[PDB]
Amino acid sequence: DPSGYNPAKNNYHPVEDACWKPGQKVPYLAVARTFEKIEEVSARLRMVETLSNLLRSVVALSPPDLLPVLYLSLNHLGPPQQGLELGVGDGVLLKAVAQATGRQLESVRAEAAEKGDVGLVAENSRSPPPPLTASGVFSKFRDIARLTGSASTAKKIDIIKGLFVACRHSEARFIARSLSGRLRLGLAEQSVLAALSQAVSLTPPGQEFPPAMVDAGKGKTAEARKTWLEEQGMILKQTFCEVPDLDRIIPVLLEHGLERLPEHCKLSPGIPLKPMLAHPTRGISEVLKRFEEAAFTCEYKYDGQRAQIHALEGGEVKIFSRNQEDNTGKYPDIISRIPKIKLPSVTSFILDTEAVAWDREKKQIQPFQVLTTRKRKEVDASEIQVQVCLYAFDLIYLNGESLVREPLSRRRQLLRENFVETEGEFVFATSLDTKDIEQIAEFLEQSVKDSCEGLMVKTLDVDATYEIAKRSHNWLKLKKDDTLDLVVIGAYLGRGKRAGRYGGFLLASYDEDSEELQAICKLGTGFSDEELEEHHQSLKALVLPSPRPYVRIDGAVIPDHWLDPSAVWEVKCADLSLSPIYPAARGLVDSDKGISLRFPRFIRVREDKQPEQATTSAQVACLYRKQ
DNA sequence: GCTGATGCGTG
DNA sequence: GTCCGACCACGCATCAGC
Ligand SMILES: *P(=O)(O)OC[C@H]1O[C@@H](n2cnc3c(N)ncnc32)[C@H](O)[C@@H]1O
Repeated sequence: DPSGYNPAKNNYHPVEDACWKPGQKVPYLAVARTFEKIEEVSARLRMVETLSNLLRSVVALSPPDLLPVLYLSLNHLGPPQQGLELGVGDGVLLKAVAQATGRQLESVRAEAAEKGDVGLVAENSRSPPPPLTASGVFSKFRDIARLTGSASTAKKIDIIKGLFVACRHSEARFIARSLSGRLRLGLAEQSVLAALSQAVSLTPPGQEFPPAMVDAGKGKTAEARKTWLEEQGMILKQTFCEVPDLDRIIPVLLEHGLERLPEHCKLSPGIPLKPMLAHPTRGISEVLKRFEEAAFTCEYKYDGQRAQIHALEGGEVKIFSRNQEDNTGKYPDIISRIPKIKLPSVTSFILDTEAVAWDREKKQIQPFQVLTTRKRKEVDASEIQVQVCLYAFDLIYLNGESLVREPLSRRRQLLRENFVETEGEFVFATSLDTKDIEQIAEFLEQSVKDSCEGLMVKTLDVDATYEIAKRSHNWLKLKKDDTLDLVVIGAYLGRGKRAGRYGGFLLASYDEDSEELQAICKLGTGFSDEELEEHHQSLKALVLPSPRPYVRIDGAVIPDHWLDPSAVWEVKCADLSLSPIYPAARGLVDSDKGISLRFPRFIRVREDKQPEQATTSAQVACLYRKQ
């Protein structure tokens, strides 16, 4: 009976405590019940142990189902480079829920909005189908993803409808949450990998049934078992960091075990790697304190796309994003300039660059906003209007050899010798090797004058290995980063923990000339759970049927609930930006723009102030001009 | 072909 | 103070209904 499956129990037996038989398909109810127990407890150690217990049972009884269970737990359809997209959100899902239940769409939409979760609407509104299996549900997910073109939505909903029909207990709750993209399991790539290494360590794969070894850490002490499990997890995470492909890792892991996995999987071009990231710093003094005496280089903080350029032995080139998505079609201009950025001796590499929009007429750098207007579909180079300049700063791979273990001085050296620069097309990142504080400060202000967001600071020899998929403390960011009183003119219904309350708010400034409230930004950060739920009734009493005549929101998202302009909030923001969406001070700085708040954050309520005493739109334009 | 609703990516 | 999972804003992209 899969409805009683308790993978959170102590002394879990991968065979006797499982809700299915050997050689039999893993039921999806076992996965859903694993999701329930993971969410009921808060200790992330117990959430990993509960997921491992399911994986141990999968490994022991139904090994071919390990890959679908992992992807279902990660809410992914496959390898990130494959580019498989469901094309399903809340809109298609509620249409399927209303169609399966025979209810109207607005009644289902009203319920989904009030309860805040679409999975609760599908579960409660339940409307003889065989029991769902893990690989069966996963195959239906990939089937929904393959449907494209005209009249594909109805075909997607039909697959979803048949799923909701076969759903029992909490299966519909987690299928709807997964299809909406918000599974909210509490575990992701780090925790799912942790549970997998624990599973194959406790219940080794490749055994004859019945498995003679079910708890390999039985006689170990608590510390010894913890130490042995921590190092086994480091083997899997180190191998997966270099080969982030579950389609490749899992088959070899099941056949040769975890300890022999590094001998079969090696870093090579063609498989995208999660790039190295940096930690923010609050100033140059913190940089030198954290770096102690380690020599560092100062690099420009570029405002573009992190592009991983893979050149395969033979001549094939692929461009990958930071999220391991293939962008080779988005950049045909970069593909055509590959032969003129390297020496003839270069036959294979993995480049770590920054794709920055380039004004070829002015020989200047354009902001990231101009880069986002680039077509992302299959473009041809002749129609590219926003050219890009490549800014390389690291070399992961060169001519069959990996350089992740070499220091940055060795990697930067091999990058400057084997690659040739072309102005406005491919150049090395503007760097400066120095220890003088005054020289770093001038380099930083220079960086801003060249339309960059600051400085990247990286160690050169001490702790200077390329750390894949890691936000390192050996890379530091020297970035450039106002209090305003805005009127709450609308509310947005919340999800997740804010399901039954408000999750966002539409703020507005006061325009003195037209005597109108102009929307300026959206706000949902800076709130404690207490001051949100304890004050949600105060804003709920301000709900208006229709917006006031003096409220102007223009192209901003229409709020779910219009609120009577009466609440004035003190809001802090990193900086101000020109927005083609918000109408606040539209014609006071630019002719057809307006000013919004970048990363706003709630501070306090200003009950002493009234909407007409809020920060004026002229005051907003003055703050932007002072930037 | 147009429009509005809808989905997706990444810094 | 560090790690981790979840979220997002604004751009392009996709599609239902006409
Ligand atoms: P900011 O907090 O906006 O983050 C900047 C991101 O861009 C990457 N990046 C820009 N420029 C470089 C260089 N020269 N070297 C390495 N990384 C760079 C950062 O890693 C951040 O992801």
